[PDB]
Amino acid sequence: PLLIFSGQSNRPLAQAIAEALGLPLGKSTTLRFANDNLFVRYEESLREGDVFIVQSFVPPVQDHLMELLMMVDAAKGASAARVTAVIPYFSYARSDKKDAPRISITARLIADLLQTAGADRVLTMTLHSPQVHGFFKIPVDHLSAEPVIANYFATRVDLENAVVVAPDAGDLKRASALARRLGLPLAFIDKERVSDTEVRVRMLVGEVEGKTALIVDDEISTAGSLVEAVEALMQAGAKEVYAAATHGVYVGPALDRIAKSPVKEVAATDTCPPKEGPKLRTLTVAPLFAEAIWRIHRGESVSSLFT
Amino acid sequence: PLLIFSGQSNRPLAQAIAEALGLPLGKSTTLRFANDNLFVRYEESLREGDVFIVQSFVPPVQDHLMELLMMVDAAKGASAARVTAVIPYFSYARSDKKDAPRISITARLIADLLQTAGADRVLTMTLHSPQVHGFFKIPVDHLSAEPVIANYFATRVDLENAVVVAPDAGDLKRASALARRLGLPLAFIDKERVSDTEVRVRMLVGEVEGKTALIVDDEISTAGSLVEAVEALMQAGAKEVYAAATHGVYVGPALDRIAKSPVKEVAATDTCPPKEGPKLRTLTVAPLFAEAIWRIHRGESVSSLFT
Amino acid sequence: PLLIFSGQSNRPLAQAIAEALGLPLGKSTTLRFANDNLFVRYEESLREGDVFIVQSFVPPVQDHLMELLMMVDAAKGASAARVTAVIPYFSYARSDKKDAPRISITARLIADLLQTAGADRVLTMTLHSPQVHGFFKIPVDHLSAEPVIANYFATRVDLENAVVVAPDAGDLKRASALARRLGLPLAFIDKERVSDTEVRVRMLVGEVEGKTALIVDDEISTAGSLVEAVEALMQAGAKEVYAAATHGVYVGPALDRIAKSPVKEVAATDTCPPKEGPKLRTLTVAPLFAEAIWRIHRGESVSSLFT
Amino acid sequence: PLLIFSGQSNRPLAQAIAEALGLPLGKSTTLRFANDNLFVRYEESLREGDVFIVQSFVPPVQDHLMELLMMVDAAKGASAARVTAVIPYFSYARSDKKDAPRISITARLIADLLQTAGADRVLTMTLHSPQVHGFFKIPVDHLSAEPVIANYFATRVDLENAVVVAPDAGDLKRASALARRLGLPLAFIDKERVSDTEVRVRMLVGEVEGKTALIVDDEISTAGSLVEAVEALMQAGAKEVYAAATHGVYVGPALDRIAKSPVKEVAATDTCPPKEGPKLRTLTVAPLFAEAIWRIHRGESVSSLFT
Amino acid sequence: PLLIFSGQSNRPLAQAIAEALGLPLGKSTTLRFANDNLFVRYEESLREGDVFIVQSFVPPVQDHLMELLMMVDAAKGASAARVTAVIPYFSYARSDKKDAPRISITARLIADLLQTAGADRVLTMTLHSPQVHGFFKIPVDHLSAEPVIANYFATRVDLENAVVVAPDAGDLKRASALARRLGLPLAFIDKERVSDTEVRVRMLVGEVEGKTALIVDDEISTAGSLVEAVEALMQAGAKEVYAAATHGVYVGPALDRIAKSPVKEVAATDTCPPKEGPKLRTLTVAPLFAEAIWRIHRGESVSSLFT
Amino acid sequence: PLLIFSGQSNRPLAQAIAEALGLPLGKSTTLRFANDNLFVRYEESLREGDVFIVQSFVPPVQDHLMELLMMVDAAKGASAARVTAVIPYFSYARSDKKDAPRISITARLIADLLQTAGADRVLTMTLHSPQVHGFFKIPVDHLSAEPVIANYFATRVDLENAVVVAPDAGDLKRASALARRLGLPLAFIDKERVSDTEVRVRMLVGEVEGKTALIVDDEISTAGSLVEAVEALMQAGAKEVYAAATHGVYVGPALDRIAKSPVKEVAATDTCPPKEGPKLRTLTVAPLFAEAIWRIHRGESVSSLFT
Ligand SMILES: Nc1ncnc2c1ncn2[C@@H]1O[C@H](COP(=O)(O)OP(=O)(O)O)[C@@H](O)[C@H]1O
Ligand SMILES: Nc1ncnc2c1ncn2[C@@H]1O[C@H](COP(=O)(O)OP(=O)(O)O)[C@@H](O)[C@H]1O
Ligand SMILES: Nc1ncnc2c1ncn2[C@@H]1O[C@H](COP(=O)(O)OP(=O)(O)O)[C@@H](O)[C@H]1O
Ligand SMILES: Nc1ncnc2c1ncn2[C@@H]1O[C@H](COP(=O)(O)OP(=O)(O)O)[C@@H](O)[C@H]1O
Ligand SMILES: Nc1ncnc2c1ncn2[C@@H]1O[C@H](COP(=O)(O)OP(=O)(O)O)[C@@H](O)[C@H]1O
Ligand SMILES: Nc1ncnc2c1ncn2[C@@H]1O[C@H](COP(=O)(O)OP(=O)(O)O)[C@@H](O)[C@H]1O
Repeated sequence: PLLIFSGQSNRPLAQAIAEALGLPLGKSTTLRFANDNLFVRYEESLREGDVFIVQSFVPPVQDHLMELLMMVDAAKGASAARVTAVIPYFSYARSDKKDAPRISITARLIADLLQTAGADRVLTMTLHSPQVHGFFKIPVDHLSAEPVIANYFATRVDLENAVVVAPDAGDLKRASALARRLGLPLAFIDKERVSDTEVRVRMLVGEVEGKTALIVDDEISTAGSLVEAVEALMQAGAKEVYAAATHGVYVGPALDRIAKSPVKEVAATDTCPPKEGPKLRTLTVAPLFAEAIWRIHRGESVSSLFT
Repeated sequence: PLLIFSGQSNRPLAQAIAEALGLPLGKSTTLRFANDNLFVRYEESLREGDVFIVQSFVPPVQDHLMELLMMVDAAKGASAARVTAVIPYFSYARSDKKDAPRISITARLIADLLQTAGADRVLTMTLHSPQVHGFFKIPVDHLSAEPVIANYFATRVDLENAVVVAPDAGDLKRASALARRLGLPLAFIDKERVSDTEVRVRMLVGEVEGKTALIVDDEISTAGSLVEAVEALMQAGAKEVYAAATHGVYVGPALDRIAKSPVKEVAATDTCPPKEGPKLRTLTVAPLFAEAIWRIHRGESVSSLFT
Repeated sequence: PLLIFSGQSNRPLAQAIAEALGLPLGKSTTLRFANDNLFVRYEESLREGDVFIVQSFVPPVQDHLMELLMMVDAAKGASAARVTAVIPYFSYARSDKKDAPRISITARLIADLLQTAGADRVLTMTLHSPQVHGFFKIPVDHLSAEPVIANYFATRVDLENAVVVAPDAGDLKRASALARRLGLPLAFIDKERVSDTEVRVRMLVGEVEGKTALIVDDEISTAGSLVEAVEALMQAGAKEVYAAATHGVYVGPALDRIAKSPVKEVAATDTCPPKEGPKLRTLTVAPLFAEAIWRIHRGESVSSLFT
Repeated sequence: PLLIFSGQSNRPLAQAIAEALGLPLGKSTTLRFANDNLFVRYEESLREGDVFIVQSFVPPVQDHLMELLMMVDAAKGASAARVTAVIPYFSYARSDKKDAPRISITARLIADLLQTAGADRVLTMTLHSPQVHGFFKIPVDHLSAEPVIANYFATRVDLENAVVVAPDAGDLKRASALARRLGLPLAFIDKERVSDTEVRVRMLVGEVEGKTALIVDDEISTAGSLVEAVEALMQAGAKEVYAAATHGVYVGPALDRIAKSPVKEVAATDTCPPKEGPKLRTLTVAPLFAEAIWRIHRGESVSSLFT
Repeated sequence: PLLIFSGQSNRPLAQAIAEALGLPLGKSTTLRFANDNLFVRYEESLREGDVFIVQSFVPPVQDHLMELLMMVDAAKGASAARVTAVIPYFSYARSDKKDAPRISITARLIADLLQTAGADRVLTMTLHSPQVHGFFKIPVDHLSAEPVIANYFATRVDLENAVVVAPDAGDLKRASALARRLGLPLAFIDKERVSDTEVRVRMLVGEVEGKTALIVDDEISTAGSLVEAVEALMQAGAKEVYAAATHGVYVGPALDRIAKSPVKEVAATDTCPPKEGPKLRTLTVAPLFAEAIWRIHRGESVSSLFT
Repeated sequence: PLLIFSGQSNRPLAQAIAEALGLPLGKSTTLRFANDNLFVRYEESLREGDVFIVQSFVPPVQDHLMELLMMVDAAKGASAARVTAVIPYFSYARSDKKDAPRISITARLIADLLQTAGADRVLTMTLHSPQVHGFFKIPVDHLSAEPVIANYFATRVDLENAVVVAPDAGDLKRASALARRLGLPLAFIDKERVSDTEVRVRMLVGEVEGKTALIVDDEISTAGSLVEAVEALMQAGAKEVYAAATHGVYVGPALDRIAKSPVKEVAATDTCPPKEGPKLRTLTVAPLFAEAIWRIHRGESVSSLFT
């Protein structure tokens, strides 16, 4: 008995997911009382159901976290047989280090909050670091967006005379995996930035001058990393720059910084509800999440989607 | 080893609690990133400390809840010997029953969340129902508002042949304790629904005509319950109506509904930050919380400040 | 896979539950050694079964509690797929507040004990307060007595221009539901203390003189609360008084106090075994429990038997 | 802050324990309501206390179990720093095997019940099997009665021409340890009993005929094992028999079977409240429990009492 | 979906179990990096599978323990519906008491390690003591080797003038049962362990006279107990000595000591990989484990194997 | 009472830690029976002690892991007030992701095993990745080896024309910090692991030109990364290469490959017992661990070591 519900974060994705399998979104309501307190209710019976609750960590984030936790709790209190937290974008995966003393490793905290709310498993996509998987004791199915991102580049850009680029050192793994998949060279643009030598503006590594540059990242939030990588690419010689990421968070001055940038096109998935933009394009992962949910429900191989 | 910290919900209350036992507020910063994700940090060492974190559940409540959860988690991660969640107002205390099918008993969920975050105890004032205590496995010290509410009526009303009233059966327990510490007789109301229709066709009990009314309630949110009773009292007789509660929540139409109603004065503690109104007196409970905290730190009887 | 078992507390109720869904009572024996230690044993395999264990908290309650705990533990040790504690009467539901310092909130303790013993869910009828639900992490299905109590008043009283009364504010919720399903108006009492002095100087509300009284309460233990209201009703007017409750506990001076009081008839379910009296009618709820159990086993809406 | 409390099982022992250290029994009350439900309350503050609660598993056993669990729970709810279950006799240590299918390993169940009630440790004496220690995750200090039993035999009996006897095979370890300590031979009397051969009455092993026999066991409940070992000893030649055990449970027909037996004297500790008997003698372990409690409180070596 | 896998400890047993169920042995890899760290990987999906993992605690024991824990952990992380640790020989069942202060009750520790790795059940054979069952909260199915040992003795030995011999008190239960099974008389040794390799016979009990002695024990490790028991039986007049044990561990000097001893034949099961010796025989428990697994998967009675 | 103990992995380090605190090394025994099972025993009382147990994960790794778990378990069973697992080298920190499907995130598993054995804290040095911290719920104090490595380089090398080199992206944070500490420039390798023994350099980034290259890494295991990095630096024109790592594991072909390489000197700490080589140097971390332990015991700031 397969049931899908949505919070308020990304109902279009959740609707599209359910639709992909020929299922409706299950009926649930969440209210906000005058004192700003949340309330959650399922209209129909969840009893003995295999239930999947879709929520992304987009603004307002803390209302969405709590709605997810409450919906998970209520589903177990309503006698669901199994409850899966479907979290297309887990923003707190960025809070995965104790990089300053006396902070919260918030990703781990949220993993434990989810577990005590009653979640039996998680379904997610492109965690900020792969180690976040280890913050959960419950099973996590961690989906890749490489297939849709690779398809976007192979179909939209022109890969004759092209290179995939890593601006950060932490980007190298994902950019290398795309380069092998697309049959393209890899290049790097200096991460320091050379705070001593003659050439103060970014130093280059690999052939870029004539070529069309391809940037892959996990997410775009303020677009600050994106915009500075593109400017460095252009002054280093490059003809044009295309960008892709899994999570188009697009927050603060992101849209305007992208518009002002000479980047040609920026592709993101619909893990986060997409925003209006002439240069913004969205690659849907609703059929991918849907096929994962179906296989989780039926005990079919999820990893064979990516192998 | 006694350290005290505040979230963003009621820093004045915590500053007063701190000054009332001769200690400074501990340095802690809580940020928001552009993506609306919280970040918490303690500036000083808390190692082997007996730490108390003050947060009331005021708007925006989900950010305050999450910040509390993070601060408790970060304090245990920073090797605090003990951490107490000082929650002056626990708003989700009202979500204590499963009165609709397939909802979250959210007060219980939050107790569990606090515990997995790492809280060793709770210090709180005037919970909506006495059964909420049993939602916590950890010890909760449950401060009473009766002393400071009685010493307001005594110190600046002074009405012989007065009467004291409850808006709710449930707060009858509170109005059968004030009432009769002052030495007056009784009255009360009991109906639904605050989340439905207008305001509100009621049922009253007691002798009020040649008598002057005092109201005792746990909290005032929308002030509908307040205005209902004031209208019902000051129409079948009744010279004048005064009002008292522990939690001055004051949201939605409340501040305006107080001015429009013939109620003389409304009394609230500073569990929630004070909101400015014409006839709106607020009673500091910072000395009471500071005394409870001093006793908790030293292992002295906290029960002794009730009797 | 549907198996049903009883302790020693109310084998008749469980026999009727079993016969009402066409299944035999499962064979289980519980012994006492000379040293007063319990011993529990299942005679048949329960392996991968959906097992339901019926025990009410009747005298001697501690032996019945322990036998329930042992039977749940032994059922999980025997590899039951699922075990439900069918608790028709949960007496410790009354220990739900910390109204005295340094006591046990015993309802919570017992929920925790049941869970560590291995109970996956609880099936119960008419808990003393609705907050007890929140003492369980596991799902509790909370059966209502209103249908069978209404269908007693309708089927064998038949009083036009009658009135319906509550002994307790708290059971006002129950008397604001019966009341008005029948179509009569209201009345209620509210005071302390059953564990103190005689019986009992009270405070009543409503119009009773030219009207005939019905009483609705959660339970009747010593029947003091019953006799108090019957005396208070049948003295300021009132033709005749009838009585109804879910739990026919009937201990101490109760059976005698019923005969001595001018109350016409007392109605109770068979959650506790029936005690023989002159005007003492008992309403079988075995068909209702059997229907709830059938629904739990098959995953059908248990909420649907409330509406 | 060292505090000792007692349940109803063995207040004289608990009083003597506290007295041994120059401390009073702390003030606690336990009531039984008319419905047979328990209630527990501490009169004084336990806050930040190192609290020890003394209870033996003697009839009525299930009331005593529950009283212990409730007292442990209430002590943690009253903010004790540490709570130790002092269980001088743990009768359910006999329920330590799954020797028939589909039973409770009740000793393990009770260990988990104790832990969820809130016990931080256990202090006990002569567990029925040493493996019961492993049923607890919390620390258990397991005291020996060999010093007091050895002292009894060395001072009361006359060890010239004496032998210590094992009737059961399971007795051999404890009887051997006493034999080495007293400088006596060991003997055995057949455990089968030879269900085939010529001599149907018990077969002998080791020299018994002229000698005075000494029986040691963990406990005496019905005295059935004791009485049959003594009769076998007399018909096998023995002059006289003395018996000792840790736990004088003395239940059912124990007292009369001992009186009818030619056993000269039967010694037991006061872990269980002793019963009246001319041939019964009690060896006090109150000073031993007291010195253990003192050392647990102070972090001094408990095992050096026995080394 | 029934799925069987193997660690490195006893692949031939796992293979024989799989083949008796009509199934392939699931594909698992275990690697050791140059730093001596282990790595496990399931080659194909085990999602929603009923997973059985076979591992005996034979040398190298800690590698085998860790591999089992990792395989259980990886099975749960890969979304197994259920995982059973099939442990034919649980060697640490000998670490079942605190018989010196400040040691680990290692059997209990391992039970808890297994549980936190994610094991839902255990299937094992001939635990050293019957209390070890109680160290596990998760269900354990405990198989007897008595039927195959009895089938073997009926095959190989003349049973006209035979007697079954327990080499110590701890084994008396198992030997007794074999006696009652085969309709033979019973005898036993009181054993005193002085070291890991050296033991001593305190006394022999029962009619040996001139019989064919059948020794049965749980395990043979160094064979010190076996060969001392053989010597004791022979110069007590026995005709000949046959030996059987469940666990043929055969370490240290065992093989040499079996060769020197006049014992005619030593049979053990293949819970542990066998070792070559002229007098050594091995009985396979693959069919019994296969049948138990078949029944556990289908929810049929496992006790029915031994009754 | 501060108490230090050692497993078998690195007794010289534990001894040096103890001696720097002015304390004896606590008496522990670890035995291996003939069946390869471990046994631990503390010789003297550690009751109410602040217990620190030193164990590195060096070969034989699984024996050392199990010994640590047993020692932690035995410490708790022997009534330690607190136990800290001091793990100078946590080798399984490399098992921190699911980079193939159906593996164990072994670092997380071990974190949970440690917690269930009863560890209250961890003290460790230079974890392979900064996310491993989040695998532990219990507090972990994570010591940097950077101060001693910097003190060493300032001692042994000419720093006028030097550059610090990270041999992979995962180590860039640590190398960067050393650069900023010593006021030197920074360079790094993009590494591609092909097997446990074999790796490849994809690209070198930064100004080497004709400098004295200082490699710093977390660990040296097979030295494949070290020697590939050395070669890459040399035929990129570097003058000379010095290397330092925290963990000198030195397994497989490491010692031979260090001898062949033109690297001048390879320094590692003594987290792992050192191995003899002409170019090998070892820096002791006993004073730093001792100071951390001293501070943990006294509740003084541990971060203050590295700021
Ligand atoms: N959940 C979050 N959302 C946004 N920013 C965060 C979050 N958690 C941590 N940060 C910030 O991000 C930085 C940590 O990431 P950083 O180490 O710079 O990059 P990477 O995560 O790629 O290694 C810190 O400066 C911290 O303040
Ligand atoms: N945390 C909350 N804040 C505001 N309103 C709530 C909250 N939880 C529940 N409610 C609403 O208020 C109702 C509970 O109030 P009610 O039944 O009148 O009991 P009480 O008289 O104790 O307030 C619920 O039915 C729900 O609609
Ligand atoms: N399980 C129980 N059985 C009988 N009496 C109880 C139990 N628990 C508590 N009590 C007693 O009854 C009182 C609770 O009743 P009361 O305060 O009148 O609330 P209610 O009106 O909800 O019954 C407690 O103060 C206590 O003395
Ligand atoms: N808690 C208990 N009190 C009294 N008898 C018990 C208890 N638990 C189990 N028994 C009974 O005792 C017997 C188990 O003990 P047994 O194996 O005969 O002796 P031993 O415990 O010395 O090995 C069983 O027949 C069982 O019915
Ligand atoms: N896992 C183990 N493997 C081998 N020997 C062990 C193990 N655990 C404990 N021992 C040793 O065996 C002794 C217990 O043996 P013993 O009491 O003779 O067994 P039993 O009496 O149950 O036959 C312990 O004191 C210890 O020396
Ligand atoms: N505990 C371990 N010890 C040694 N090697 C390991 C361990 N765990 C995993 N590995 C191997 O190391 C690989 C990861 O290495 P790599 O990603 O190069 O490390 P990093 O990128 O963090 O420097 C894994 O894919 C696996 O082959």
